[PDB]
Amino acid sequence: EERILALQLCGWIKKGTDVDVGPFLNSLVQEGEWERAAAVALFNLDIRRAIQILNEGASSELNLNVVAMALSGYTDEKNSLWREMCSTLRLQLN
Amino acid sequence: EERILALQLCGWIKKGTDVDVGPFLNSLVQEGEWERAAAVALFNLDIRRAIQILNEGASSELNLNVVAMALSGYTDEKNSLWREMCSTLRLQLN
Repeated sequence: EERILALQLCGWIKKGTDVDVGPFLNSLVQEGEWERAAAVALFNLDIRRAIQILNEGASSELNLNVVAMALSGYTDEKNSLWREMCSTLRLQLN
Repeated sequence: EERILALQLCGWIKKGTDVDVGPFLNSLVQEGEWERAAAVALFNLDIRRAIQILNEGASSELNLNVVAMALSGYTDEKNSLWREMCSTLRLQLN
């Protein structure tokens, strides 16, 4: 319950017994914060929603498409090539 | 013997029997063709060199960083998440 209250104070979920950040993601999409919406959707364990949001953002305003396509290469292997490369060059993203 | 001659006529390899495309890659990086070098390096079955070329290219003159991250997640699983979206989103690249 304390974590839910903290989330509500952070604004990720509306007050009450909400169990999703769907309204928050929609509000972020409407506002125009594509990257923040994608990050929030990924923090809620949804790669598909993050990719969809990034594709929608790339439709408006090009790099978001390749960002979402890069995000789709998530692998659980510790020695995976994607893990190493994304860890190394993540700092170069604007 | 015919295939190696054909690559020479395409310029991919230097004059001789040297089974490598490394000298060709260096000229392309010098010539400034950075996206072509990544493709030529990849076609010789070298992701890491393709990532290195894109990373080196993105460092000078920043979308190539993400392309390197996107290329680093090559998964050969038939129903993988990467192949599901990268195949669809590849058509939206400049």
